[PDB]
Formats: sequence, C-alpha cells, structure tokens
Amino acid sequence: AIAVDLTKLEEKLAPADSFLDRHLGPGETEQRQMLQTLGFDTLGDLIDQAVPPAIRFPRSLQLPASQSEYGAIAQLKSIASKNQVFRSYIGMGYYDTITPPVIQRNILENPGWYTAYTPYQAEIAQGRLEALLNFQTMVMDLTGLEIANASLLDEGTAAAEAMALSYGVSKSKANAFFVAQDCHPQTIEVIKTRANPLGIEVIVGDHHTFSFSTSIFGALLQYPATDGAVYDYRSFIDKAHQHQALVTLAADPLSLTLLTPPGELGADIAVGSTQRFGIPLGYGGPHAAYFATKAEYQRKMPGRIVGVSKDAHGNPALRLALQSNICTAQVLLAVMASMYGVYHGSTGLKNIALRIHQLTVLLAIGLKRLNYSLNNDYFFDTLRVGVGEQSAPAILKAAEGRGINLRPLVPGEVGISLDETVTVQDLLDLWQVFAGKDNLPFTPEELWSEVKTSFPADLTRQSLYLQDAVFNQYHSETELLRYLHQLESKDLALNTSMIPLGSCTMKLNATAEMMPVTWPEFGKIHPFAPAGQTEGYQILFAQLEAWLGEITGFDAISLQPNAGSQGEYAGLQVIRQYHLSRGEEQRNICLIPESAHGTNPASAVMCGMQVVPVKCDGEGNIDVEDLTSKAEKYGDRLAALMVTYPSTHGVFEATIGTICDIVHRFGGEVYMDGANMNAQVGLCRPADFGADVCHLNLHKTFCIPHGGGGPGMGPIGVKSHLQAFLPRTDQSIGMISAAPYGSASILVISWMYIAMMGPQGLTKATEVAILSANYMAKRLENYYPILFRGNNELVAHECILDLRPLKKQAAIEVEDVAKRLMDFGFHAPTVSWPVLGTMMVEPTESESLGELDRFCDAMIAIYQEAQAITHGEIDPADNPLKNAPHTAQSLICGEWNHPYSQEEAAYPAPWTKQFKFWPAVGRINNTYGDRHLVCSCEGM
Amino acid sequence: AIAVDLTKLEEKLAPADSFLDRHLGPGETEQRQMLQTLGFDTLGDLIDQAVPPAIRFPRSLQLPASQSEYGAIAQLKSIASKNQVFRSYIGMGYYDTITPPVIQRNILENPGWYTAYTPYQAEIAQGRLEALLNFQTMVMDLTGLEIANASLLDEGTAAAEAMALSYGVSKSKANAFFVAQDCHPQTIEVIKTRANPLGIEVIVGDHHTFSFSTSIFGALLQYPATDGAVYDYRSFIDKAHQHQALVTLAADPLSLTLLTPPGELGADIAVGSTQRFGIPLGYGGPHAAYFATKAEYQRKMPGRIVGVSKDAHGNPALRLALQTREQHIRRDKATSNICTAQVLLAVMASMYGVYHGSTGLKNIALRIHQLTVLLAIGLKRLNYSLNNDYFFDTLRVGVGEQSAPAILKAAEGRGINLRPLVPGEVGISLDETVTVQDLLDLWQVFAGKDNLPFTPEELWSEVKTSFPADLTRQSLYLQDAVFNQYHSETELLRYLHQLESKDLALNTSMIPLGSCTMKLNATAEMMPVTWPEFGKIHPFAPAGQTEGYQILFAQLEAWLGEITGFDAISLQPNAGSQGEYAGLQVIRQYHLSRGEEQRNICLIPESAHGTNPASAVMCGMQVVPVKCDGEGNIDVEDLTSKAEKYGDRLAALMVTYPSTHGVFEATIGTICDIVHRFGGEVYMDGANMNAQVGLCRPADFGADVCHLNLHKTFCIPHGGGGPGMGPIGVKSHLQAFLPRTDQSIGMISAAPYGSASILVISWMYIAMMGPQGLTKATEVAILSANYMAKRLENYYPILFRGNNELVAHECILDLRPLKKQAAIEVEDVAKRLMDFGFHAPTVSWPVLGTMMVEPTESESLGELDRFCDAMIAIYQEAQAITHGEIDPADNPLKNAPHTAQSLICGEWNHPYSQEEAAYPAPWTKQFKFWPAVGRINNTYGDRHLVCSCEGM
Repeated sequence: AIAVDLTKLEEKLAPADSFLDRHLGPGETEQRQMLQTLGFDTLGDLIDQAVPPAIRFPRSLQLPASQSEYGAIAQLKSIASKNQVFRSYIGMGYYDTITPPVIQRNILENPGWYTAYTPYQAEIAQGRLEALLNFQTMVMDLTGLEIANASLLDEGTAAAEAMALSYGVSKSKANAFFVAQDCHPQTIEVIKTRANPLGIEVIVGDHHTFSFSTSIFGALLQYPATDGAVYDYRSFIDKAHQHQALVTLAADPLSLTLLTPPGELGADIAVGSTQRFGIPLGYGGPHAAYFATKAEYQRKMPGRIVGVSKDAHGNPALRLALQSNICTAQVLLAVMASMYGVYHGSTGLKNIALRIHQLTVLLAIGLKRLNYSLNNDYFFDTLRVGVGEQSAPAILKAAEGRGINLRPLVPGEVGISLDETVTVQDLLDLWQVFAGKDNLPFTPEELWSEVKTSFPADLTRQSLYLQDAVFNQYHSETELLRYLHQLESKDLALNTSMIPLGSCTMKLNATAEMMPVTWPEFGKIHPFAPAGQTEGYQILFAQLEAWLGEITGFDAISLQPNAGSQGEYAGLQVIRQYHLSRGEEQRNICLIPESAHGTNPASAVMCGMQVVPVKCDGEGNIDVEDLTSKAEKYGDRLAALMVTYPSTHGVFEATIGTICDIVHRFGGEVYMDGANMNAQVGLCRPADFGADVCHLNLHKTFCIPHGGGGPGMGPIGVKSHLQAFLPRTDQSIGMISAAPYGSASILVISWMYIAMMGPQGLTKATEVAILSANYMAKRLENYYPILFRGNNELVAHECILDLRPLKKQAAIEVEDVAKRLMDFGFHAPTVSWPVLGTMMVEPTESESLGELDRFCDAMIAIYQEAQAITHGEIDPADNPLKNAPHTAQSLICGEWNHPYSQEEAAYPAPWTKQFKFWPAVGRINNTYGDRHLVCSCEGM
Repeated sequence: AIAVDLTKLEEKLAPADSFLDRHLGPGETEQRQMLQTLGFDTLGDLIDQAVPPAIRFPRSLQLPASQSEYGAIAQLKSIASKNQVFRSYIGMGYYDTITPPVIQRNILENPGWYTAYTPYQAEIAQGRLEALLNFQTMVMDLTGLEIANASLLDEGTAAAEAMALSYGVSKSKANAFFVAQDCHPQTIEVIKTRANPLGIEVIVGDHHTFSFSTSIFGALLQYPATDGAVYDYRSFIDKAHQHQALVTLAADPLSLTLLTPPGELGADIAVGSTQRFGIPLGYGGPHAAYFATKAEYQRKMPGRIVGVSKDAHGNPALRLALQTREQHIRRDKATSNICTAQVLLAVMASMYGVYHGSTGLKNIALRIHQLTVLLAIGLKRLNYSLNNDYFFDTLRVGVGEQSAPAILKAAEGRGINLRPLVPGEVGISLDETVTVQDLLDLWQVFAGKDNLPFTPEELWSEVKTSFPADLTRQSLYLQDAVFNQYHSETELLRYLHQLESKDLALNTSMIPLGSCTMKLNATAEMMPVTWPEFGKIHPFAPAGQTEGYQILFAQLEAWLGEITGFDAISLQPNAGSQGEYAGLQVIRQYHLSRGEEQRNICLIPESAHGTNPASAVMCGMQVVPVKCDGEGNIDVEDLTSKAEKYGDRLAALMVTYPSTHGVFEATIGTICDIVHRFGGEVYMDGANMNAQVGLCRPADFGADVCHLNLHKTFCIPHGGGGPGMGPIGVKSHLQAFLPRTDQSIGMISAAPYGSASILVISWMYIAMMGPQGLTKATEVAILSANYMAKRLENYYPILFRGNNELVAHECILDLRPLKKQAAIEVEDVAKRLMDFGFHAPTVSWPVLGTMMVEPTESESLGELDRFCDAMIAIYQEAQAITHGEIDPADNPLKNAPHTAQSLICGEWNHPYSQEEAAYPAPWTKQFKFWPAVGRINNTYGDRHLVCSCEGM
C-alpha cells in the first residue's frame, strides 16, 4: 500500500547505478553495432529467431525487482545478522581455524586468484599449478603415502572415491566394504548412498570386533575417531591385507603432525579434509579434501594431478598429468590450504597441533577433577565425556548460554573438539559450564604439572614433513605477500582478458557477489550448528530455492550437491529411487547422446545404470529416429535419458519437447544437464519442455567464481513426483555431499547475482550472451568454418570453430593456435571438445565489444600466420605458431635464429604494446611429463 | 588473579603464532648472521653501542602484552561494536557515499595500490601517476579552472592554502581575509588558526552585507553554503576583483555536475573535498581535498602536481612537475609545508569518476537533488518554514525553539542524525545512500506521526528540480575517453590491474627509502579500516554514538604517551607537516601565555627536513639556521652562539633525532639544555622514531613537544603518497594549548581527530607487537641498516657515522666519487636499480649526490643481500666506464631503465647485450619486474606544463 506508492515515486527519479550495466560488457550502443553486423535491428528480434518458439518461455520471470549493489548488500546483511556465531566445539569433521589475514586478503579476496578456471593451458597457469604442487607435497608428506591428487570435493565423497578405487583393484568376488562405526556419521551416509546403486554391501561396526568372516574388498577407518579416540590400527590393517582388502584411513591432517601417519601404519589410501588448514567453516564448505595412495594405483586415482615436466627450453614446468565423474574440484581452497602450510611451516603446524592437544589434555584433567568420566584412552583434540543422562541436557544448555556448542553423542555423553581458536579463557568457560558454577575446585595453572601430552611410542610420529625449501622460506608476511604475488603474476585470469572457454561460462564474478562469502555470519558457522543459530542461512536457502525453482520451472530444489558431477549423480539417484518406488526395479538403461559431457555416462555408471549411446545426426543434432528405436528396444528397462540443452554443440534443437515425450512414452525420466543454462535463463525452462530433473552449475551460469578449477555448486531441480527422494538436509536417497547444504557459504554469490539482476536483467544477460557468441561466429566464419548452427543459421551462447583445415593446409594443430593466442594476451577457448581438432568459444555477456573484437582479431591474425605457412612464405617448423608461447627470456637471451622477428613474436597486435602479458614458460612437453610422473616439490 | 593464573598457564603451552615473527624480516638465525658480519657478539651489544647510554630508556615500555592477530582483531571488533552506525544527514562537509565494491576490493584493500610511496621514481609509478592525472582532470573539468594539484589534506586546510596563495600574490597592502559566515564552521576555525600567527585579520560575516570598507586580499565563499543555500556569487566576485582581492570558492564537487562552476562565476581558486566521490566518511578521513586555480598561479600552487612529459623514446610519460615549489628542495621558501598528502584517496575518487562517468555522476547528483526537493515539499505540507531559496542536497528547516529538540530526539530514535543549526532551526543533508524509504522516515519524524497528510508519489507533480539560468551549468565535464571507456566491472577491474602492474610496490621488493620507513603494512592492521563501525561514522555524530572511537583514542593516547614520554597526546594533525605546525603553534601560544610575545626566532639545523622551516615560517617565526660540524653533527658551539645572540627572542629549536644524517648524536641532551637556558622550547621532528621506540623517549631527553609519523614508524601505509597522521605529544606546560577535540590554538585539521579511521592501523600494530616486540622492531631496524652499511662501505663511502662507527636506522651512501670517476649521476644509479627490480632509496636528500638507505626491520636478509648485490653490480658497471671498458655515454647506467619494447623492437645498437640490460642479476630470471617507460625527460615536462588527460 505505502510500499507500492514508494516504488511509483522511486521510478520517477533520475536513473540510479544499475548492476546490470556493470555485469554486461556491451552497452546499448555496442549491442546495436553487433546486431547490425548480424543483420538484425534489435536483440529481441534476433532472440526470436535463435530460440525455438515452441519452447520459448511466454512471460517474465516471477522474481523480486532488481536491487542496487548497495541495497542488495544491505538486504543480505540483515539476513546474515540472523545467524549466530558460536564457539562450536562440535567437531565431526569441521573445526574452526584461523585463516591468516594475508591469505584471506590476497588469495580468497583477490580476483587474480579466483577468476581463472582449470589449468588447461599450463603455460599461463604455472602459479596455481605450483600452489597445487605444494598441496600435493603437503598431503604426501603428512600421510606418508606416495602420490596425492589436486583435491576432491569433501571428506565423505573422497572416502567414497576410496571405496570405488578399492572395488576396482579387487580381484575377488567380495562385495562388502567395511566402514568403522566411529567414522563421522555424514561420511557413513555418503558411503552408503554411493554403495546402494552398485549393490555394494556396507558393513558398519566396531573395528575392534570385526570378524573378517564376510569377504570385504576394502575397509574405512577414522583417525582419530569421530568421538576423538586414537587407536593403533596396525593389527586391523594386517588382518585386512590377509583378506585381500585395501584399507583407507580418513585421517585428520593436522593430527598427523603428531600421530604416526597412514603410510607408516600400512594403510593403502588416505583421505580427509584440509579445512582446518585455514579454510573457513563455511557452514559446510567449500574445503579441499585430500586423496593419497600408493604409486601402483596412480592410473586408478580420481581427479586431477599436477606433475613436473619440462618446457621447450629444458626448464622445469608444471602441467596436469595423466589426463569417477569428478570434473570441477576445490582448487582455490587447495591453494589456501597449501599456503597455510607454506606460512606456518612444519614447526608452526606442529606447534598449532601441540597447543590444541595440550589444551585438550588440560580440559580433560579438569573435567576429571569435576568427577566426569573420560572415555578416550588417547586423543588429539576431542574428548568423549560421560556426564549421565540427567546432566547432559543442562550442560549443553549452559554451554549454549555462553555461546558454545558441544556435540551430543549418545544420551549421557557429550563430545568436545578443541581447535586453533581455543584459548585458556575458553577452557575456563568449559570447566565452569561442566562444573555448574564459576568457582572451580582447582586452579588452571595447578593442572599443568599433571599434563602428560605424549602418545605411546606406537602412535608417536618420528618422520619429518614439509622439509622442502618452499615451506621454510616465506614466513614473514612480506615474504609470503611477495611469493603470492609472483605466483599470481604468472597466471592469466579474468583481471587480464576474456577467457572464452566453451562450456564454462567465464562471466563476471562481481565484487558485491563475493563480498558476503567472508562475512563471519556466513563463513564462521559450523555445518551442524543447531538450527536456532542458522536462521539467516534458512532464509537464504528458501529464497534461492524459490528463485531457482522459478528459473527452471521445477517444484523443488536441492542445494546440496557440491559440483555439476554431483548434481548429475544426485539427479540419477532420484530417478532410480523413483522407479524403485513404483516397483520397477528392472529400469536401469540410461540413454545418452554421443555429444554429452563425459561426466554424464560416468555418473550413470556410478548410479548402476547401463549406458546406451544415442546417435547424433549429420547436423550434429540428436537423431530422433535412433532415439525412438533405442527407447522402443529398451522400453521395459528404460530408466532415463540424459540430455544437454542447448546441445554440447551449442545448438537450440527444436526437437527437445518431442524427445522428452518419446522418453516418457517408454517409461523413462528425463534428466537435463544444465551446464548450458546461460543460453536459457528467462528464455526457456527445462521443466516446461519435458525435463523431470536438471542440475544447474552455479559456478557457470550464476557467478560462483571458477576458482582456478573449483569450487562449484550443482543444485538440482525436480518435478513434484521426485521430491520425496531428495538428499537429506523413509524415502530420501540419503546424502550426496558431506554437508547438508554442501558448500553453503558460496551460495550467497548466486543469491546476490539474482537479487541485483532481477527478472529483466537475468533475461537480458542470457540474450546478450547469445548476441556476443553469434557476433564472434559471424566475424570468424570466413576464416574458420562454424561447425554447427541451429535453425535460422544462429548459434546459442557458444560456437565451434573448425580448425581442422589448418592441419591439412599448414600442418598446424589446435594446440599451436592455443599457445599462439598466449602471445596475443589470450587464454585459449575450449580445445578439442566436444569435437577433436576444433575450438569452442563462449564469450558470455560480461565481455565488451572491444574485447570480443580483440579476440577475433587475434584469431584472424593467426589465420594469416597459418596461410603464410601454407603458401611456403615461412618455414613450416620454425614459425611463431610452432614456437609459441614466447617468453621474454627466450627473445632477449642468446642468439636469435628464427625467420621472424622478436617483435612479431611478442607484439603481434597493437594492444600488446599497451599492456603485455608475459607467458612464464615456453611450451610444455606433455608426453615427457606423463612418462616420468613427478608430483611433489622434490622434483622442482 | 584468575587472569594472572590463566596467563601463567598460557605461557606453559607450545608457542603460538607471534605477530612479531611475521612483522620482522630477519629471524634469529638471520640476525646472528648479520651480527657476525658486523663483528658484534649480540644484538644487545650493538644497540648499547649505537644509542647514547645517557638518553637510554631504563625500563620496559608499560604497554599491554602482545596479542595474536586473531586476538587483537577480536579485541578491536569488541571496541568497534560500541560505535553506532546512524543515517547521518548532518552535512557540514561530510556526506555518506557508496564506494563501488570493485574499488573497495581492488584499490583500498589491495596492497599493490597502498604500499608504495610518493612517486619519486616516475618510471615505476606510471599507474598511480595516471590515476592522479585523472584526478586533476576531474577537478579541472568540474571547477572550470585551468590547473589542479594531486590533492591536499582536507577542505579547511585547502581553504587555508588558498588564503596563503591569495596573500602571496596580493598587489595591495591589504591584511584582511574575508570568510563568509556560511562556510562550514570547522573551515572557519582552521582558517583563523592559520591566520593567527601571520597577523592576518579574518573577517567573518554575511557575504551579502560585506562593505569592502576594510581592505581585503582575498575572500572565501561556500558553494552551496553550509546551511544548504545556493547563491549567485558573481556580484560579490566582481566587487572583490574591483578591490584587488582573489575569491576562493569552497565548492562541493558533486554539486558542480548541476551548478555553474567557480571558473565560470569568475572565481580565482576552488577548493573542496572529494570525499563524496565514494570515500568512506571515516569519522573525519582520510579524504583527498582538491585545489584548483588559474595557470598564471602555477608556481605558487601548494603540493604535488602531475604533468605529462615524454620518455627517452619520445613516448608519453607522467612525472611530478615543478618540484622546486615543494619543501624537499625549497624548505623555508616552499609554497607550503605539505609533504605527504592524500594520494590513495585521490586515486579512489578519480576511479569513482572513471566508473560513473559524466552521465553517472550527474544522475547521482540529480537524484539527490530530486529527493531533497521532495523532502522539502513534504515538510512544507507539514507547515514547516523552509529558508533556502535554492539548494543542492541540504535544507534549512524552521521548526521553532520548542519543537527542535523533540524532532532531533525523534530522528535519533530511528537512527537518524540531523544538524542543529540555531535554536529552532534544523539542517538536513541528503546523499547518495538516500532512498524514498529514508524520505518517509524523515517526514514521519517531522510529522510526529506515521500517517501523513499526503502520499509520496502525489508530491512528484509539484517537483521543480531546475535552478535559475544563472546557476544552471551548461558546460560539459569528464568528456575524455578515460571517463567513458571503463563502465563495466570487468573493464574497470582490468584498467585497475593494468595501472597497478606498472607500479613497483611492497608486494614486489624492498623500497629502502631513507626518511620514509617502508615497513610492513600488515593485513590485520589494515582490515578494521573498512569495518562500517569505523568507516561509516560522520565526524560530527553525537558523542553517544562514538564510544568505540573514544576507547580507541584513549588507548592510543595512553600508548603513544608511554612511547614518547609525553604527558598529553593530540591525535588531530593529519600529516607530519601538520604535526610540526601544530607543535610550533603550541610553543607560540606558550610564549604568549608567559607574556613573552617577542619570542619568534626558530633555530633549525641545516640538515633538517624541508617541512621544518616551512612550518616555522607559517607559524610566524624567523628561521635561523644552525651549522652542522665536520662530521655532520649539530655544531654545539654554533648552536650556543646563536641561542645567546637571540636569547631574548628565542622561540624554539626544531631538531630531528636521530638526525636526517642517520646518526645518534650524544649531545642531544646538552643541546636541549642550552635551548631551555635561553628561554626556548624544543620541538622534535619524530619522523625517525623507528630508531627510538623502546630505546629512548623524546620527552625524557629534553623535547617539549614532538610529532610522530604514524605512516612511517607505526604502519599506516604509504598510499602512493598519503594518507598519513602526525599526532603530537607535549609536556604538561603545553597541554592547555592543544587543538580542540580560553586557551586552545583552535583547529589544525578540519575534523577533530583528523583521519580517524586509519588510526586503527597503529592501534593494531601496538596491540599485536607489545612492549618487547615494539622494541625488538627498533633494534632490528638498526641492525639491518648497519648491516647494509657494512656490506656497501667499501664501494660507496658511508657519509656519516655516530659513536662506535655505527649508524642508526638508515645510512647515507656517498655516490659523489662515482660522478667524479665515471660521470655517473645519482639518477643513473636510481634508474639502473629498476632493471634489477628495485625502487631506488631516497635520492639527493639531505645531501646532494648521495642516497639514503633505510631497510626497516620488516625486510629479510635475503632481500637486504639482493639490494646490496645490486648496488655492488652497479658499482662494477661504473668501474667499467671509469676504466674505459665501455662507451661513457652509451651503457646500461645511462640508458636505464630498459623497457621490454626497447629491447625487443627495432635494431639493437648498443655496446652491451639485451641480456645485460634486462637480466643483470640472477633473481631477475626468476621474476622480472618490467619498467613501463624509458627514462623520463624532466626539463621538458616543466617547460611545457600539461596537467590533464588531454595531453596524455
């Protein structure tokens, strides 16, 4: 009433700063210029030709009117204020930790570190590649195992990956996987959820009493246990090996500064979280999980691995080596965890752990004086305290009164996990809470004389860790600042130039969106804090669920899955559970078009489905006749079709509705991979044209930053008939991520984007993304054939450039073009996917016309360079394309013996003389790196 | 008791992360190595031999025990939470504003922008130089005037600089300066405080009724006025010109998007604050003030000015221009005492202009003006009297004596502050943050009820937002490409990144600038600056809303008092220059208070910072230099002679300790005794306090007053040339005269606590270091300086040493032999260091032909050694010239710095290789910092002064 009147009045005022105009690259003038090159007068008219009318969303999105950056921040701040920041000593896999301010400011809040994506182009990613090498080295050193990857999604899924690895190398008919009952309970549920569709039996029980009567292929043990107890696992491991099973330890990596590590205990695999290496609690994430194992299983390892190779000049250089459904991981958070190791060093890390342990021993001695029973013989940071059923509720409440959360274990027992933030003053609060009064029957300092903090020799670590120079040389703040800056300077990120990676949506990660991630009311909340303290998050989730529901047209949203791969997997699990609920167990066929992202069939197989490929036609589109024939053939067994819309070829197929009808006719569900949603928002809705479930990549379409290769979030939307089966936050599939809302803290980014854009702005973004892709295609089409065009000769949000003629004409490979683009100051687009020998270019709506033109001009110049080779005008082996990228040192030092000038090499376009980005290394030898796998700092 | 018990227990625990170990560069092993090189068994021995045992502080500093970064942040957050963030519509020269998040994150919270200092080495400072050029251009465009500088400290002091300029160019014998009574009241006080020691008569009155009967040399008018009124000042300006006076307008630069600008009105000078170009309120600062005037007054402009020149390759390049105006060359004859200014905030303000452009800026002002007109119409419906005929953002509302307190109280109940004007009148200033919902609150507060006799939208059809033709601006502004090209966030992100990449700051390598103390600006120290509880408070908010700041100030006053030994501390002065000036003002007031008005002689040793004699002249004192002896020390005999001669007239001695020569003189106590014997006060320049903290205290060895540079010794970042804070400590007998926060000197800074928000940085430093840590920092600073001197002494003579052949926290390297032997100039060495990846140390000050090197305690041994190795390599390059082994005119020293383009493009015709040019040391092959331009032609730039984007 009064509010409606204010909105009228506000609309009369001079126009205010609109976030849409900061998010978009091309303004109205630039848009009109682009449209004219395309032969359209208006964007609306172009979009009417791009999007098939039958699937066009016929109205505006029902979303809140856009807010300014200032207003949206203020609104979210009021929501955030409803959360309460307690001292949580809940433990269970998440422990408060101190992020060194220098790392918070210069990595987590630095777009130079969070805006690039996976280091596909290694020569311009040596900085984050080195940080990841440090991460691998830290994990190898602490676990005592031979190889480690460049991070997994969270502790529980890493453990599930360990189960899968163990299953693969098993040669027995053993179908059971033993999980110790004192693993973290969310880990157990994630494992059970992954085991279900594969028919794997999960046996959960006390490791002490496991009989080894039932054949197992693997076992998972928690170290220290979830209730805190530190056990000697050697005997169990020995017995498991006698029964041909691999043993995985889920091991707290901070505890491994003190405790005998998994490698020395005989464990085959180690997993865990690196969250307490200075990564915010985040109400669940994002945190990098680790995965370490024996070198003999290196070809079986999940995820990405950084390896040391050499460049064209013989110098050391890093690359992803040996290239599960996992794609996007947790790179940014692995960088933070490794920098925590670099800044603290081995001595510093051990002192942090020793202090935590000393405080926990002191805590225990005082609780004993208060006549409580202490169950753990040995512990790192976590006590199991027997208080009796009568006292447990009052203690937990008194604790809450002081803003402290403890862990309820079983009736009459309370768990307490201390951490890096804990002070002697916190200890006093704990004693007084347990005493029920403030005057204690002891003095704090009096207890120190009793403090015995050693472990038995069988559990006392002697081996060293983090001995490489990198962990010793950068302990002043100034030193670390400079190290970070040097690594950052090697990497080409979005603060330098457009990174037009097809299938990745490298759009603006706006400062206003990123800001709230590091507000303590979002970042400093334990994922299992009582609901009464997380009402701000509850509001955030409810809003995001409603908004993503409206965008997709689905009736329910699960925010849990913490990657695109996880969303696909969750979606297929929900479909599987649906068929089971109808008494249709035999439905296990998953139809997948050959063009699909590789995550799709990997996810299907993980879900116990049998993949049946569906041909794509001569235009690159889904072959409807073939789909119909396969659907008919597998009618009784059809579980699902997984479809990407628009296709991985960047095309709006007009047949999508018909395709869904066919699948439904034969009893299947339709799953839509939502990676290409940047061509859809406001223009079509998956639920409307026949999808039953989809996932969204929030790190593509909805602005979560690419993080150098992570983090992401992959929420799913489902129709009502599937809602009952959604992951838990009688019928649920269980848990897909370790935390109920996955990496909850980064969800604020997509909330901010939607709040600041509003329904018209979100739709305009989609439209401009399509305009810019089509503009680039039109500019380049006479130089590089555009491989797949939709109806009306338009593409969607990306286009595929055919580089195969250059190979025929000039013996030039796509890799040569990709490296030569570095000399022009550009990261290459997506290379050789989905079609070998091509590039897929996706500019997004956030890049200016000037930037688009520079990229096209670079490609045209490279076209002319290839023509020169074709026409014999320059040596076919010694030319800028074959020798790219050109380092400054290669141009300045030694003799210059090439048939082109140093200026032609380094400044091939005018903009490079205004600002030059220097490739840090020459072209990296890929085959050499895979042949001689070196994955730690020892090799560099 | 219980805390005592806990402290005891905590000491038993494994060592936690100590901030001291992050702040220091050299650890214990590195320190032992450096001591071995120096021939000392312990650091204690070195310090006992460096510091005269007589002035030595005989106990530990009484300061709180060190806290971790985590604990100190928590403690300050608790303090900050006591402040209340209101919607302040108080105005008076400070208005809430929206800092674009992209600028907050990538400039204000980016050490790449805030760690370097004044762009003395222009070739490695083109980024901030360009941002300053944009600032000047924005100011010129908006004011309609011909030249503008690269910032002043605040609005009131800028107006005082305008008074000084007007006095300096006056054709008459006029001694009076007219100040309109509707200038901001703090501006009036700053002006009066500056006029007092110069004997200038300040007339404060209604500009409408000024008779011009008393001759004036200048007039200051406020536009719009402090109460909001917009006046047509043309007639006044014409009359002032008829009477041979200059007119300065203190003009709100946002309002100039709509209002006819000073230049077009005929004004000679414009000053103001650029705070509302996206700079946090900051409880007073820091904000860059602007100063614009006519080209014909170039040589009299205060402060720094960026000018477009060209480099060795004929390419456009920027540099500081007309430097003989400034204190470091000209000293007592400088145009002002200003040194450190507000560069970081000028960068932010110009980026606000770049991001919003002319259209965006105008829309911000239009919307503010529309909201204010709407507010006005509503208040009239409620039967209130509205006094301003025309206004931009500020209303003067007649409410009556009886209602005014209740309205103010009701506003406070909704978390709103208004401005008390006079009894029965209330001021309201709207700003960029204001929404129609805020309007509704204001109307309901004035209505005394929630249901209004009108609806908001209904009022719109009555809104006239235009001004009379004679006040309506027609001229364009910000038409240069730079203000149009970077409006997407991604574009601005990239522009900022490209500029930042051109500049060598502390995230690259050590910048060992003597007299500057380029130590760690720790992230934890910087973090609280941008907490809203510090950044979003209006400086004239009611005391009940600022208890967190009260606590911060009390603690800082106590701690700096303990460090200096002084009885009272003033946190007001907002630069070292202001601290000196405030100190001299208090000394002057003291002599007057004793009935000793004739004391106006200020003794100043020849080595002193140019700010010293400049400050003295501004304080109405006559400078008498005191000679330095053969060994560079103050000549006690000469001091005594002059003290005797000017006995009856001796006001002060200004002394820097340790000296600007980097030496601890053992005579400092005797020197103070002599000054006191002859009736003078002793002022100590505390810019070298990084050699003193915990080791000696100025008050203990004879100083009556000192200033500290928090941006040198206490970690406020150098900001590319600002901001700073220059608090003063005084003995009890001077306390009565301190600036207002019957006897006060008045106001030195426009805001009572100057740039209050940045004081949290120094609070954090002290809290995290503790007494032993602060003292260790001083000792390591001295160790590292002596280490570098020892390493370099056989190559470059150490010009001055103290007792036991030691230096203090810095040393002077004599490069004059290189000039004699090889015709190598100090600037040659400075540019060649760029090719080694280093910013030069301080060049040619205090001694021409030398370099003064100050590493600070924050730089590692490895880094100290690389710098020494660079200087040694350069020495060998000079020796090759000397021995005739290379063309004396064509060699790396003469041609430095070497851009990548100069090496890669075109034919290479030099008797040395490109590798020798770009990679003269092995670390450059690990990480190469590229100079963005070749050597800049200085004389060409001063000959053809171009100070806006049109030239570049």
